Amino acid sequence: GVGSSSGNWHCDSTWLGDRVITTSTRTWALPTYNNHLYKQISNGTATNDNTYFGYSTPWGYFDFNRFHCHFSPRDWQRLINNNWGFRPKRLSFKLFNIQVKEVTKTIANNLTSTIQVFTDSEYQLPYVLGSAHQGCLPPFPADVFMIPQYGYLTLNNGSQAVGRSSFYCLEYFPSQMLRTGNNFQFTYTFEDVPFHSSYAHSQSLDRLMNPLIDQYLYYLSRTQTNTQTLGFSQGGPNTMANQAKNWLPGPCYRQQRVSTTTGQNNNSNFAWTAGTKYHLNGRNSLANPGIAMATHKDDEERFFPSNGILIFGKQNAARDNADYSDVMLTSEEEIKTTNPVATEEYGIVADNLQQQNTAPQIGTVNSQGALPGMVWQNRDVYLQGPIWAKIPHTDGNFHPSPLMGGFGLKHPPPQILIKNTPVPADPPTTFNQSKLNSFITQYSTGQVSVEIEWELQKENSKRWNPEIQYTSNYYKSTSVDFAVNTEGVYSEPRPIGTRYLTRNL
Amino acid sequence: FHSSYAHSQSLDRLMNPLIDQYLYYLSRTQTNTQTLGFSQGGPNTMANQAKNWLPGPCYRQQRVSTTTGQNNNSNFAWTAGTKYHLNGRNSLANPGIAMAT
Amino acid sequence: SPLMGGFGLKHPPPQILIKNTPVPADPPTTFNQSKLNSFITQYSTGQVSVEIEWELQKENSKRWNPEIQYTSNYYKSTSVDFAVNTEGVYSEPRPIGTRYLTRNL
Repeated sequence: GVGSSSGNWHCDSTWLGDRVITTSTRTWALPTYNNHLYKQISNGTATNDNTYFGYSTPWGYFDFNRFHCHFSPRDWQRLINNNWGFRPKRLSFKLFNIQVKEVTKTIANNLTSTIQVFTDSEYQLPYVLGSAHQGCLPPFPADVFMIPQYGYLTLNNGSQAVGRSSFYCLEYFPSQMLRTGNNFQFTYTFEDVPFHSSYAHSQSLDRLMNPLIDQYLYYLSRTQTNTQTLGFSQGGPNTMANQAKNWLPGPCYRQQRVSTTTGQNNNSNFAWTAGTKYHLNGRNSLANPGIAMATHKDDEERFFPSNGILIFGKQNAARDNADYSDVMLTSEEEIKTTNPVATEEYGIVADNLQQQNTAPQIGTVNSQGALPGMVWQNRDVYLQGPIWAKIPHTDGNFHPSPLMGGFGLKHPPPQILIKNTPVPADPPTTFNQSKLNSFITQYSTGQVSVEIEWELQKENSKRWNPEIQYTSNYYKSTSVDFAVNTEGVYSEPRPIGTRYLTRNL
Repeated sequence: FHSSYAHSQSLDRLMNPLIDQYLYYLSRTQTNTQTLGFSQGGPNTMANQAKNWLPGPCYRQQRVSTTTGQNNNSNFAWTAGTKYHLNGRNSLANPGIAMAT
Repeated sequence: SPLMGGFGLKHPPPQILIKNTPVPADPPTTFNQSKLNSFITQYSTGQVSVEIEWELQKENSKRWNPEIQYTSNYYKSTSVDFAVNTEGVYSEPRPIGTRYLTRNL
C-alpha cells in the first residue's frame, strides 16, 4: 500500500553465546545512472598499465562489504577484545519503504513508478564487490548514502575490446519490480569459511623451543680451527638461532621500505618506480597490499611497505595526494611472529659451491614462494576494511584468502543490483521506431536492512597477566572518538584492527 | 573438471571502473623535497588499486619468435632452455607450469 | 523520591523517540561517496494518546468538622479560571497543590 510502511528500522547487535547478530538499516538514494543507458567505457594509451575496456550500466548496486557497515565501534571492541576469531554465517537483506520521486525545481512522488531489484545469485555477472570500492553502507546509521553505479570490465587490448570480451545486459536478468508499497528481501548463507585470526601470537616461530634444555641434534658450528675442520655443537639456550626447527616463516614478496619521517626517505618519486608489482599480460600492477607480511620489525613503527599495507583516509581526506596526516596507515606488526617483515628479505641461501679455492657465496632471498613447513598469518581485518572477496573461479589457487584481508568465498554474498525503471516522457503522436530518449527525471529513495549472523571463537587462554585490549583514550578531548563533531560529521579517527588477544603458536 | 573456458575478465581488472576505492596508496614520495602523498585508487589509476589476488606462479622461459630473423643467431634451444635440476641431471621444464604463451 | 516532587521510578515510562525519516532530494547522476546533505524539507503531524490508570487512596477519616477543599472563587471575574480568554489562550491562574484533606500523624 501507498500509505503503509513496508518495513521497520532494524539497527541492532545481539550477542548470544558464540553468535553475534548485527543488523543495520540505512536510508539510500538511487539516482538514474547513465540516462538509463549502457555505455561502453575505455581507456587507451594513460599508460598501458591503466588501460581498460568495460561497460557502464544504468544499474546501482548495494554494497555492505565493510565491517563498519555492521559493527558499531563499541561492537567491534566487544568482538576484538574477547574473541580469538569470528566468521560470517548467514545474512538477510531487505529493501523497503521505497519512494520513487519525480523532479521537474519541484520534487513530487511518482506513486506508480517502479525500481528493479535482483540478486546475481548464480554469479553470472562480473563481481565488482571485493575491490574495496566506495559506496558501501555508511558506518554511521543516521547517514544517508548514494547507491554506487554498477560497471564492469572485460578483456581489453589497450582501449579496444577483443573477441572474448563479454557484454552483459542486466535487464537480461529476472528482476523484481517494486512500487512504493513493495519490499524486497533475500537470505544468504555463507559457506564454511575459516575463522579470521582475531589474535596475535604470543610466541615467535623461531622461539618455540624450551629455553632451558639443549637439543640432542647437532649443527655445524665451525669449519675452521688455522686449518679446515668440522666442529659440531648442540643447539641450546644460547645458540638459539642455530637450533634445529620444524617450521619456516610464511612467504615473502619484498616491498620497498618507506619512512613516515620523510627526511629519512630517498629524495625521489619512487612510489611507482620502486613499487612492488606483478606483471600480467604486459601490464604492471602494484602488488597492493600484496601477501600478508609484517609491516615492520621491532622498534620500526615509522617504516611501512610502500604498497604493502591498507591505508584508510581520515574524514574529508583528499582523493588525490592526501598528506600523511590525512590518512590512517594500518600495521600488520602482530604477524611478526610468523610472517617475514614486508620490507626485509625472507632469508639467505647459498649461491655457489664452496671449495678450498672458492669462498662460499650467499644469495639474499627477496621473494620466497611456498615451502613445506612454512606457516603464516593472514592480513588483519579492520572495522573500516573489507569483509569478503569472491575467490576467482580458476583451476588453481593457493591459500585463497583475499589479500586486502577478510574471508575468501567461492560463493560470496550475491551482488544486489537496483535500478530506477525508466519512465518515458510523452512520446510523439506519430510512430517513431527509434528508441525513446526522453525520460521523466526520476530518483528513488528507501531503506536497506542487512542482518549478518557471525559465529565467534571464544578465547580459551591460561595466560596469567592481563591481555592487550582495544580501549578508548581516557584523557579529555575536544570530541568523542567515533562520534559526530559539532557539524554532524561522523568520523573514524583510527583504523581499529582485530588482533588484541594472544595465542601461543 | 577441466576448465574448458577462457576468462572474459583479467585478474587486474576485476574492479568497478566507475567507483573509486576507499583505500589509499602511496602516490608520491617527492613534492623538490621528500613528502608522503596518498591517493585513492580509481578508474584512471587502475594499476595502483588495492587488489585481492595475484597471478599464478611463474618459471620464466626464453622467448622464441616464429619469425626466425627476430631470434638470436645462436643455437640456444638447450643452453637457454628453462630447466630443472634433479640428482645432477638437467631436464627441460617442458612444457613446465601453465603460463600464457 | 524526586526532589521536584512526584514518583521515583527505577523503570519509569520509557522515552518515546520520534523522527521524520530523511527523504533525500535528487542525488547527482554521478556517484559521490559523500553523505547526502540535500533533503526534502519535511515535517510530520499527528495525534498522540496517552492513557494512565491511577490508583486512589480513599480518605477514611472520622474528622467531625468540614475539611479544607480546593474550590473555585465564587465571586465574579472577567474570565473563568482554567479556561480560555477572549483570544483563545488557555491559562492556569494558580498552581493547584494536592494536600487539602487531613490525616492524623
